Amino acid sequence: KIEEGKLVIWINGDKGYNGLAEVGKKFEKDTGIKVTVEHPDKLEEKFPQVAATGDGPDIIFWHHDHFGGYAQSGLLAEITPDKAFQDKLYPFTWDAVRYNGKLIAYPIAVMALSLIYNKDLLPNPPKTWEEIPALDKELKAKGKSALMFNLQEPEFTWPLIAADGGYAFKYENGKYDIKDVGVDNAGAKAGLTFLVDLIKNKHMNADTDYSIAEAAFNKGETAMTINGPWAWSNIDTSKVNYGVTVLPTFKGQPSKPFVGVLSAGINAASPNKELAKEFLENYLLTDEGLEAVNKDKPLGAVALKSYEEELAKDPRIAATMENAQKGEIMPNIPQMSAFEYAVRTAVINAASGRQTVDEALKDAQTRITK
Repeated sequence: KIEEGKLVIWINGDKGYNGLAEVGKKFEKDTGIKVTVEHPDKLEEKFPQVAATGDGPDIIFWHHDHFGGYAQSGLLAEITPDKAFQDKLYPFTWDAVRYNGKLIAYPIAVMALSLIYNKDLLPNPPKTWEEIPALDKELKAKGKSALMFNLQEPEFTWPLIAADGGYAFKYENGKYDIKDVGVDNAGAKAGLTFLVDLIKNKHMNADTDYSIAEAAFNKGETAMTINGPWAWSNIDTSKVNYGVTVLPTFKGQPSKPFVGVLSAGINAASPNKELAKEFLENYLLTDEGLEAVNKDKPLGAVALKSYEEELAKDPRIAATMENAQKGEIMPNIPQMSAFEYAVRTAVINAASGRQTVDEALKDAQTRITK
């Protein structure tokens, strides 16, 4: 069993744990309650094992894409933030922490791909995908390419595919319809066709992966790339004069990247559910709380409006949130793994020529709906 009278928190060591501990001292100072933070290896794997025997931490911090499986095994307690507290965070973040209609976690930070460009090569990045082909011809006359990004993982191409209508699973009334998949509709085919055309016209090469794109970009060979916050440090050291901005639109509609939400859940077996709620709502999810974490280590875009507005003075963090607000929340249901294999394959086959956009997406849809 979990000891009553105190709080034990688990969070990955790459996050600001000393910060959370700092909020913990504040909490103890205030209430006299002890708060201890631990960061075990493979904690996201350990949690379901120890929580299943009625043990583990009171609170667990991790990307929401793992909370669906946790809730599915009843490993998380239903949280009870009232309407006023909920209105303190961007509305879209709450959709990432709902399990079959029930809120099962507090969103903390938001992640999503943005458009990264070389300010020297491109003082004014393109507002649309449509204008990239001609921009590439212009730049190639100077021995540079317009854009390069990972074409081997679905996360990087989906923003364009979803712009005109593609989606993973229909989400309405707080829930997903596992039977409504939009992988082979006109919107998706339009986006993939445009991606394929770029390749066909030699603006991009179907073989470009993550390593190749970063190399080209950090080396000043290509004017733009698509990647998340986790890639910035590597660019900082390349000394490239880079900027981060909203993704290009397609057919007048915003690209829609998948959004990841760092969340804090309460162990279903925790006898300290009330202390956890007090800690999370009134200590961590405040400007002072988040300020303590961020300082120890960067949080990036946060879900708390008031503090997000402060961090947003950094155009890169503001861009992450803009792209996230226009993005598609990453579904946490089990079928999402089928979508990721099916779509990775379709994109690679359409890109290589092994399949037409029509056939590749037709087979993916069928695969995901089975």
